[PDB]
Amino acid sequence: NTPREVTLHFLRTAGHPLTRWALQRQPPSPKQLEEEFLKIPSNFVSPEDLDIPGHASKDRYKTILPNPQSRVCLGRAQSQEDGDYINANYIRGYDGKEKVYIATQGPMPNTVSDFWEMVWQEEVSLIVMLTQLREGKEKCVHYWPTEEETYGPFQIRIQDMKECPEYTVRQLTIQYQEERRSVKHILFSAWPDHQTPESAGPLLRLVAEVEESPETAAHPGPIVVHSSAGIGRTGCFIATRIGCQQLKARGEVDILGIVCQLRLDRGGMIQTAEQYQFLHHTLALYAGQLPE
Repeated sequence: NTPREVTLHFLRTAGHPLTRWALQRQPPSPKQLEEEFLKIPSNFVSPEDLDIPGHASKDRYKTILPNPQSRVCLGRAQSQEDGDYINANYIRGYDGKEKVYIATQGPMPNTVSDFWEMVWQEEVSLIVMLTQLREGKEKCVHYWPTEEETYGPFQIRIQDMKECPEYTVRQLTIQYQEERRSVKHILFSAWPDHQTPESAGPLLRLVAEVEESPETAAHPGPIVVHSSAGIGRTGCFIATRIGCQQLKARGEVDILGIVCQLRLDRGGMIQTAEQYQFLHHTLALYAGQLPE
C-alpha cells in the first residue's frame, strides 16, 4: 500500500499548528519551511486518471489537471455544448466549509464561454484574478468586455471600473434571458507566476477587499480564483485567506495543514517553497493587526 494511499494519508493527517506568538516570534527556519514544503505530496492526477476525451484542448498545461472528485462539471443548462469539462475545482474554505472557492485557470480563447457558463451555473458573484503586466496572450486573455459583449448565451456588461492602488475592481453584470446578476471582478496584477507579490500589504488588502465584499445571495456561491495555471498564485491567495480566518478565530494557524487540504481539492496548490515562505511572512504580519 500504495503511493496513492500514502499520499492521501499524508495530506489528511500532516499538521503544524503555530500560535500567533510562534508565528511572530519564533517561526520555523527557512530551512525547515523548505524541507517541510518538499515533503508535501503534489496530488497531481495523471492523464490516465481522467477519462475525458478532448479535455487537452481545454487545458493550458498538459500536466495541470482538475482532480476528478472535486472537478467542476459543466451541466450545460444554458447551452448545447459537447462536454462537461472545464479545468476547475471546488475548494473548501475555513474549517472545511464546502465550495467556498473555485480554483481555475484563466480562460483560454476557446474556454471563455465555458468560464462564464461556470460563473452562471455556480452563481458566482465574486471573481478574483491574479496576474502580471508582462503576461501574454498564451498565459492570460481579457475575457470580459470593454462595454458590452455576448459570450455564448450571456450578456456581460461592465457597470463600473474603479482603480484602487493595488488592484482594479470591476462591477459587471451577466444576464441570461430575463435574469441579470451582479459579479464583482478584482484584478490584482504585479504578481508574476512562480513568484510572490511585491510585499504582503497588497495581498492582505486584496484579501480584505474580498472579505468586505457584500454577500448579496441566500445560498452564496463559490468565489472564483484564477491565474494562468490556477494553482500557484490561486493557492497563495486562498491559503492566505483561510490562514487569516484561522488566526482571527483561534489565535493559531496550521499552514502545513491548510496547504495539504488545498492539494486534496486541487493538486499542485502553491508552487514554490518561496511562496510557502511568503505565506508565513504574510500571516505573521496579519497577526500583528489583530486585536487585543
